[PDB]
Amino acid sequence: EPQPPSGGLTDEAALSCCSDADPSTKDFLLQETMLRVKDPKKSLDFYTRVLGMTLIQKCDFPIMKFSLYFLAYEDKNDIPKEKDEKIAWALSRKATLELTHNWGTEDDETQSYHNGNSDPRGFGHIGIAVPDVYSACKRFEELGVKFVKKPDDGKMKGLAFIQDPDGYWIQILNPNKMATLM
Amino acid sequence: SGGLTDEAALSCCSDADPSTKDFLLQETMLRVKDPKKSLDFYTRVLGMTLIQKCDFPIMKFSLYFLAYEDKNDIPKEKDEKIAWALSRKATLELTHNWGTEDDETQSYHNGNSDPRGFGHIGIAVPDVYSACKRFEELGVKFVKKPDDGKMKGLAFIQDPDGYWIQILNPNKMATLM
Ligand SMILES: CCCCCCSC[C@H](NC(=O)CC[C@H]([NH3+])C(=O)O)C(=O)NCC(=O)O
Ligand SMILES: CCCCCCSC[C@H](NC(=O)CC[C@H]([NH3+])C(=O)O)C(=O)NCC(=O)O
Ligand SMILES: [Zn+2]
Ligand SMILES: [Zn+2]
Repeated sequence: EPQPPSGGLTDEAALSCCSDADPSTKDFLLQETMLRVKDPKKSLDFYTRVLGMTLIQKCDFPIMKFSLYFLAYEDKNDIPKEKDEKIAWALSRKATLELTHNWGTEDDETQSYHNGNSDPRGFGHIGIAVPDVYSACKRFEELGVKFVKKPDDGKMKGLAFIQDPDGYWIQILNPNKMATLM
Repeated sequence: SGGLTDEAALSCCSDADPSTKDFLLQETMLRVKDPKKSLDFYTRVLGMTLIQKCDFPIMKFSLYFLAYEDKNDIPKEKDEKIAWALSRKATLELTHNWGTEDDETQSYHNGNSDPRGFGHIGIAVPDVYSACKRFEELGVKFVKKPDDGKMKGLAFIQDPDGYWIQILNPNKMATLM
């Protein structure tokens, strides 16, 4: 009589909610993910030195008191030298990470951002695909990176979670070994 | 402190170590209350493609991978499809914890009000005005239409859980402010 609790969708039910892309969305691309960072010096060091990303664009808004840092996995030789060409290229890349710095948070000892993995929840993490999780995590360990999940801990093996300087979670996985751990 | 100088920001950056060779930013994960609504929005409104669905019955959650990919490129065999779907750049992963659609008090937090953290994902499109005109026609919720507020030519829409989605035309930032 009473309707059953919803469980997960069947493959079919999920496909029934998917529509083919309209031709007007043809060239849309998912260009960025934005995270607010307390201290841009710490985040730039982490993203570039620990994860090997490149700072491709920096934008400052003096009246609004904030800066934007765009990071991506790009060859720094591809960064155009002319300013306007640089901006157009830096904002047209797939999978960019935008770090928003609100001026003054570095100096405020009672301030910190929320990573979304405790109430109230929403966003969970960003994820990196790497050639070898175990050597990647060995190097992370030698660098003093904080872990949320070590590769061989918990249910899923060969999968790790590390944290950036603000506490945001970062998935670490080897796409070519996931089928076997599923 | 005010903002970093350009010189200070670059000084804080290190060159890519050889041990990060081939690293790629593969996904952004968001929790969704209702997968039927989210799938409808990301495929029908945004034109994304569902490239992989994974269920975890013991843990009661599913994972929905979406990306701007040709659906003809999705490998046919299971193991090949998993490796391919987890190695695409710029994929959007949606986590559904089974049962949230039935809880009328439950809802995920979008990060744009205390406590803040994550703020938004962002789409680059060929024409912000024409994209937003279609979005309006479809009933999409807006935080900011292209000419609303200060920055012109830029918009923020919301998905079914309230997450902000930036809509931008990278070849038009001169008219931004
Ligand atoms: C290279 C330039 C890239 C495009 C520039 C767009 S910045 C978008 C703008 N970002 C901000 O204001 C960030 C600072 C803000 N204090 C915050 O923490 O969110 C915003 O959310 N606006 C949303 C709103 O108006 O509500
Ligand atoms: C095709 C496989 C792709 C990779 C599968 C990994 S899902 C990772 C796993 N995710 C979840 O548990 C999601 C459900 C969870 N109840 C939530 O809301 O976050 C987790 O955070 N684990 C983190 C931890 O151990 O803390
Ligand atoms: Zn943004
Ligand atoms: Zn994930």
